[PDB]
Amino acid sequence: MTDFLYSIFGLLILLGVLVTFHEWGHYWVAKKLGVKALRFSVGFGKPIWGRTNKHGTEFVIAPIPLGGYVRFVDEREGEVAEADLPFAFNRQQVWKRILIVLAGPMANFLLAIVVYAAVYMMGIAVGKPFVTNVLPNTVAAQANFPENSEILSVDGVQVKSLEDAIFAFVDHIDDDKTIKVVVKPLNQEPTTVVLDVSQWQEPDEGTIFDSLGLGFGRVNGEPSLGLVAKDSPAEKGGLKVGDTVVSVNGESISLWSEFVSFIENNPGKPLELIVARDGYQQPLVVTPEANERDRTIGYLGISPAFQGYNVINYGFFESFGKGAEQTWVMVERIGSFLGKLITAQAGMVAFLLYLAMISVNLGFVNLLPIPMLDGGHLMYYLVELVGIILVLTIMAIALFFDINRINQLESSFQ
Ligand SMILES: CNC(=O)[C@H](Cc1ccccc1)NC(=O)[C@H](CC(C)C)[C@H](CSc1cccs1)C(=O)NO
Ligand SMILES: [Zn+2]
Repeated sequence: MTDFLYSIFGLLILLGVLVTFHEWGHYWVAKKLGVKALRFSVGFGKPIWGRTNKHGTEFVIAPIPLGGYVRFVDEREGEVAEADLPFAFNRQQVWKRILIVLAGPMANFLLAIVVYAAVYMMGIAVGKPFVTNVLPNTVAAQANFPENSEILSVDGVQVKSLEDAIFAFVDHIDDDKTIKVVVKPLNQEPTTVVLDVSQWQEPDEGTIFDSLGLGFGRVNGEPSLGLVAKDSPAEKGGLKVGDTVVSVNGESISLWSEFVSFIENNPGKPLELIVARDGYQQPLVVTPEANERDRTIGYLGISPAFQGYNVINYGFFESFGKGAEQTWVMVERIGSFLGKLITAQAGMVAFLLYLAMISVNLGFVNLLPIPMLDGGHLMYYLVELVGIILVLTIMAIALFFDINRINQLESSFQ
């Protein structure tokens, strides 16, 4: 029953964070400009939390966080004496109101940045760039590319995912004559393969990998077990962690794929195998079980030894830049979605990605010209109507980059 409890708790956390940070961007742009706010309400329904600070702002929280507001001072909405008169929203300049109404929608964006900057720093799980099929009679076939191996790097440029591999390939195809690929076969030390890409020009229609002959797929390896679950057919059959299956039903195997082939295709029927346990060839008998999602598939309850995924660690400002990139990508995605009108992760990381995506979506939808919205006001001021610093900032950051590389050459031989 924790399903509903947990999903509702997560949804409330997400909505509360988003609305609170939108209204907090509003209130912060108000406070850092002299425009004193009046009320800071978050959510819909019956207020439960109401606090007044030093000035007089009334922070109010509500249980239904489908939208909030920050009310300021208007001569039609209220009236304050000369004590706080030049701090009213309508009395202020029309120039400050542009930054005031833009505080919220940008804030969401900023939030996404941070959130993305938080997930690229810690790490993220991606699929290994694993070649499983070498096409006959292609460029990778002339080089005798190792069928079944994990791509480590292309032209020295290290790759830790599939998109990295395709980018490193596309970038260096028509830039020089050949391409060196560092790749690791199974049970072997890493080795380099040279691809002659001089004669081949471009294929107007076709996968850029099939043009070279690189078929990708699942990661493979030895039939060694890394995990065995409790109350699993493997545990009852005597399979242990560290066992290497040598043969199944007389037929010797050499890959995890053959073992899963024997497992999935024979549910409920016992398989007599021989495994290499601690340098000892030992016979076992295990009976696969009918899978829960598909009784056609046989289920044994084992996980392979070899590592399947990769984790990408990023620094500080590199992660900030990647987060800005992903936020802009989300912006373009929701833009195309609106134009239509007219990946296994590791825990809460997926929830943070969903939070950032929904933040981008909210900052985009509330920045459109609609009746009562921030974008409505930004359009209201748009169709109603410095550089020294602009150059000095780029000058300063260029000097910083140069000095940082100077220190990098020394403080940071064959
Ligand atoms: C999910 N709710 C929304 O997206 C609505 C507008 C809307 C409703 C339905 C469908 C599409 C859009 N936006 C807001 O609530 C803004 C705050 C959000 C960004 C946290 C809010 C708009 S003002 C008011 C809305 C309701 C009473 S007062 C704002 O800008 N405060 O500074
Ligand atoms: Zn707003």
